Amino acid sequence: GLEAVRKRPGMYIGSTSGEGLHHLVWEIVDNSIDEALAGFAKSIQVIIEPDDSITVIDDGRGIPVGIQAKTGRPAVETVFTVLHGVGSSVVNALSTSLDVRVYKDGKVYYQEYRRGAVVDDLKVIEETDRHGTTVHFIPDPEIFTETTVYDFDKLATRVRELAFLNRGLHISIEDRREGQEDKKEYHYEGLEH
Ligand SMILES: CCc1[nH]c2nc(Oc3cncnc3)nc(N3C[C@@H]4[C@@H](N)[C@@H]4C3)c2c1Cl
Repeated sequence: GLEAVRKRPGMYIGSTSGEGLHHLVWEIVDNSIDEALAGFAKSIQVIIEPDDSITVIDDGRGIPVGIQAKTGRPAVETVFTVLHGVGSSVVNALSTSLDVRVYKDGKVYYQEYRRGAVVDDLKVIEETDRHGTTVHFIPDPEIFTETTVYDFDKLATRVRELAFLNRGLHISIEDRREGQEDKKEYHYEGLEH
């Protein structure tokens, strides 16, 4: 299973250098983009947290949380724990920690993983009026031995390209790191222009 990803990350993310570090972001963001393509997500936020961890927030439908017949597990758990827009489990495997919050049907469903391994069963932690998925992950320095430090400009450049290629999408990139806080928001207009 996912243990293979931790032992041979080069086969799954191409490189364990800074390039691989940044690749993790796109492996999550691509799923939010897919949900925008499906017609449900309108806005995506990418956040570099103060500790070089990453948060991706969308306002789509939220990852399905119902038990699947084949696995006996919630769909969202399988997304992050089973090797397969199929890279979520790879990001999980290569992170010290990943937490997912699914905002759906007035409830917040929460699960966390540590180096790919489930901490506890999916749980409702809050009520909510919004919908969407929030994924937060801390890249594992055991994997990313060269660097775990994010390049804001590199991320922003691709975020801008993604906004353009997905005309109509609102997508932002934010840096919350000490002494360099910044935010750039992108939105290319559709027929309303
Ligand atoms: C914040 C990141 C995000 N947003 C996401 N938003 C959705 O939205 C839906 C909701 N309902 C059905 N399909 C996708 N799905 C997701 N997944 C379902 C399955 C894709 N192949 C994996 C990840 C995700 C993911 Cl991962």
